[PDB]
Amino acid sequence: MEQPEPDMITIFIGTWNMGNAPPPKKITSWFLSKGQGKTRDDSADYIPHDIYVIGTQEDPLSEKEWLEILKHSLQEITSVTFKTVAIHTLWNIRIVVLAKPEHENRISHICTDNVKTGIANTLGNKGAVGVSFMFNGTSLGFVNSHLTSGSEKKLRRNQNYMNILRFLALGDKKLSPFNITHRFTHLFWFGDLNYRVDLPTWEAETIIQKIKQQQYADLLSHDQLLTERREQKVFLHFEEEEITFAPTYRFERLTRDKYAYTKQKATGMKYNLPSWCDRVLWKSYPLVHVVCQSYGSTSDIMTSDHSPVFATFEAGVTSQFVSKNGPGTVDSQGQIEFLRCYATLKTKSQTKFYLEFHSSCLESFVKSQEGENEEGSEGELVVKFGETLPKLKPIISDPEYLLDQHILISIKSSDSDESYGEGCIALRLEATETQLPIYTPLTHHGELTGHFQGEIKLQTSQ
Ligand SMILES: *Sc1ccc(N)c(F)c1
Repeated sequence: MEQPEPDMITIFIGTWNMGNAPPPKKITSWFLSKGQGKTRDDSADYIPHDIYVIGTQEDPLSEKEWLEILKHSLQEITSVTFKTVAIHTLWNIRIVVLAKPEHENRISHICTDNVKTGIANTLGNKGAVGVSFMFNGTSLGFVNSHLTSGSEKKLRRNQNYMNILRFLALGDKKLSPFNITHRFTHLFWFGDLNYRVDLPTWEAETIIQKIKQQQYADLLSHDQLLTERREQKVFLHFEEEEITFAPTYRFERLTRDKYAYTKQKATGMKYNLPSWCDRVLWKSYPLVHVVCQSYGSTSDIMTSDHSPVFATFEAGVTSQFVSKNGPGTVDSQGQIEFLRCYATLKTKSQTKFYLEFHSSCLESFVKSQEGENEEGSEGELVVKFGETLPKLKPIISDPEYLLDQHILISIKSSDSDESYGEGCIALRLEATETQLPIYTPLTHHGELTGHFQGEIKLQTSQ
């Protein structure tokens, strides 16, 4: 009488800077996506999410104490006893992943890690924790980061982002060229990112007036995370739902009636103008279903100087496919061919380059021959592969499997075997046995380094 495997799940993401205070008795509004912003319909209140991922910062509780509160809250909402998938804490930065008990045998390859940011006097409270796992055929990654504070420190925050994405060790270690921004079908990155509304401090009361009027446009046009993303300084290739809730920081505790912005000894004589510190972003592989269903803040949880933030997603997932052939052999019907491909790179290097193709649909990664370097009119390096690239032999040829897969590409120096660029191509093509255009930007350490384009031709068993 077996349950069919799901094609979609829903995922709850929560981020809350607890302000080193215990929570109040009831926090159910957080997990129900109730309060301000894009909120969840009351008719869904009893419907559990498949996975709940809870990020806290300045968390004063033990793991045991917080788990008890989280599992009690979900049991009260859903009448389901959730299973702990993972919990990881760095200082007062914590991530908890809970899942429905029906998913226990669908979840495997659980990994946890942390990154400590800063050096000397800036090393010791900021950084990130993360969790990854497989859910049937789908890889999922989660990062909770507490970045550097202070309106004046946006460039430090961006540097913290770069260190966390470089050094966090999650997902499949065989993906050696790839950082966390390429290792997962779906990556969620959330936390107290600490980006501020960059307006003069003498405009504090004007900001507060705008918030009372629910007029956020002239505030969001100064939000440092939106502006730094627009200028491609941080979070390149990530998505964020539109913000329609009031700034989540800095509140007087025990009410939400008051923003506490003025400089005090306790703030290091810094102003804390109302800001959207607390954020949820995501990055999914191309042409994978991911829809944000809610993004908002609670109104009734007042123990911290921050309000909790919620986001929920519908995320596509795939099954653990088994054929008569693969896993454990190739499906000789299937092939992936690349035509007229070239990489464009921002490097001043003149080493030869080769490609690596990595995918779960291959027995192991495939190394190309070196490309042919030409110079581009506007200075650039163009690496031509023509029709020279290997024919890739997937383990399964069934189009129901193969059109859902993705090929990661790294372009590496022949001289150093270091990756100069990483990207991803979807096999969710408009046609099979047809030459079709393909494209990915290339990044290294999460920054743009070039592009890969050409044509693909996919053979399936149909
Ligand atoms: S689970 C896991 C273990 C080790 C590394 N490097 C990972 F990325 C993940």
